[PDB]
Amino acid sequence: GGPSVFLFPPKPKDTLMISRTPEVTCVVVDVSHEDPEVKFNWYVDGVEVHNAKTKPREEQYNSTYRVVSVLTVLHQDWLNGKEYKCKVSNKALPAPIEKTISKAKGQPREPQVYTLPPSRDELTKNQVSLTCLVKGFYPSDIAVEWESNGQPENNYKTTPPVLDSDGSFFLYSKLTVDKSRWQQGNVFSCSVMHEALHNHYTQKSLDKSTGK
Amino acid sequence: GGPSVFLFPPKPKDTLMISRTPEVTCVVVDVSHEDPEVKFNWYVDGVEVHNAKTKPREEQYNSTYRVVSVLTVLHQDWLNGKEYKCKVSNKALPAPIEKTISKAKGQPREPQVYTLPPSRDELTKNQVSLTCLVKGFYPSDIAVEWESNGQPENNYKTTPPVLDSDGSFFLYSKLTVDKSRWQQGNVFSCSVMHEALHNHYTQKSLDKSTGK
Amino acid sequence: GGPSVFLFPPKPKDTLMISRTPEVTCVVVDVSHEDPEVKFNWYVDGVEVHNAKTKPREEQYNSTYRVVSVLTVLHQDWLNGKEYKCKVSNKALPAPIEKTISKAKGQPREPQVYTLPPSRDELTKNQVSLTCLVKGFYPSDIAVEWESNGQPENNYKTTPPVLDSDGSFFLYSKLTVDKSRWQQGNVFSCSVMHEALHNHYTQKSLDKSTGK
Repeated sequence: GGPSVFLFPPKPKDTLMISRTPEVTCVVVDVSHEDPEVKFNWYVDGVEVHNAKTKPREEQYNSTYRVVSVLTVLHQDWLNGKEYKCKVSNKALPAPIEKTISKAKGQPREPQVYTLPPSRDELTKNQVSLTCLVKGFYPSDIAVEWESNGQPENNYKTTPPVLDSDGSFFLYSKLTVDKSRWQQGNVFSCSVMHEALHNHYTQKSLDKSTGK
Repeated sequence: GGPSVFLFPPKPKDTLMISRTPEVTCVVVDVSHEDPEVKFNWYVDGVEVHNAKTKPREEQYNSTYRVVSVLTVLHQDWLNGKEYKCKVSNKALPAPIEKTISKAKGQPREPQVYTLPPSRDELTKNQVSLTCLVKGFYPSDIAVEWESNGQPENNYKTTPPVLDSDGSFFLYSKLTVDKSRWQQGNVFSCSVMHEALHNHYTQKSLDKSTGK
Repeated sequence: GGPSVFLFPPKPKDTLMISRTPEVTCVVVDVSHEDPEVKFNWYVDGVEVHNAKTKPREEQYNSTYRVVSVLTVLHQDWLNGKEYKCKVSNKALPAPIEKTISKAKGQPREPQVYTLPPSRDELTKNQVSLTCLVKGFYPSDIAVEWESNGQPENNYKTTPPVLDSDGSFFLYSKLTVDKSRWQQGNVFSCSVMHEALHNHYTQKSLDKSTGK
């Protein structure tokens, strides 16, 4: 009944790491009640692809459906930039809607990662802010995390990728740790994951000796 | 006639990296010439599917044919220790044989990675050697590499994993660089890939000011 | 059925240290239990030596015997590159099996021994690891041992000799000692025994002595 499709690219984390599988999603919006199940066929460069299960007729509080179709997309295909259309092949609908999705085209650029210690004014406050400047990467598909002593840190917020003057992107990651951990020799490292990096991974540490 | 059978596990780098596809190898020597094709049907728990990447046979300089069968092993599937579609069952051989292969079982341990600067006795030499001690990992499947800035450094040799006194393993990676690069302040990082590490990856840097 | 013969080379310490005895040992396995006839013709440079030590054979689970023959030779004979053929004559195998045992020929390279202190990240743990890098020796037959005050520090593991890029071999020795012993001011030395060294022996000390 004249639906709307929302595209969803895979997470760069899931794309660039092996422990989490990547998925590509085409969320349908406001489909008719006479067709509660929407048949979804994944057209990988026009080639029909099997499996790729879908969420079975999930319904909002309003009289509408939020049918979600996912596909276990391999990492190498998304790295090489395979276009996925998600053609709607429902039984009784109007003309099909094609919405291709793929990796961001263009020459990949290796990000330059810089760890910035907190300002001296931040040492007045209880919690200091640790800054990871990731700049120079052209594809915005990046994953920036933090870790200390080999274990992940979850008290971080990362800005969205901001387009630079060079045509590349930059962002910042702010890890908020309390002053007690920072004033002792605790090593905090931001680990970014980008397709243009060597081994799709790099790490920059920050352990209060940066700038000494 | 049943030939001799040899099994090769997938490389630890390819298992924990996006850009490399893991593959099991079942190179079999002295295969009979009169029956070239070998059956390659072996599920994890029997025979259920037909997914196998058939490869052409390799011929030795005399009359000892060899068959090579490799298949693309999923990264998540190998980390749990499953069997794959690689068996040896010749048409001439009446009794097929099943050579099992799986990832080593046991509790994984996270390796502790230490970068050691060259000894002061090595500063007289033209080339200094940087050592990456990786110790405390129970699965010996690990890939240790070196890099400077962002580009990899290929002038490294890595020892095989050595069983420690506590049941875990350790090894070393010796990166041989020129003494001029060491005194110039270049930063070299050894990057190891183990399944028990966070993000299956860690990176320890090394420069002339490490530890004074 | 068919007898399989494995030659055992002398231990690298026992052939380079006087307190021990070289063990040119021949172990023939999978010989028939119904054949109590063996020969001990040790063709040392084409000359049979009567100093071979015959022992009662070892019985396996199946009907087979494991005859072990140990021949003791002087240290200077093995280091001069002599052949130690052992003629194994028995009624099970009509062809006598000769095992060519000799020192690995080639120009000997003197190993360069470097002691590396524990990394500053290692000092957090209660047990630090002390490293002896032995590199640049061509004959892989080497012996590395640790000591502190003239007494053997037996809590060490040594990697196998890894072939270097220039044709020589290298390895590492890791001595695990308590953090209290390291920071007290104790001196530890790795003792390396190689045939290309002066007096077939060298050692490098390692103590808590920060440079400059």
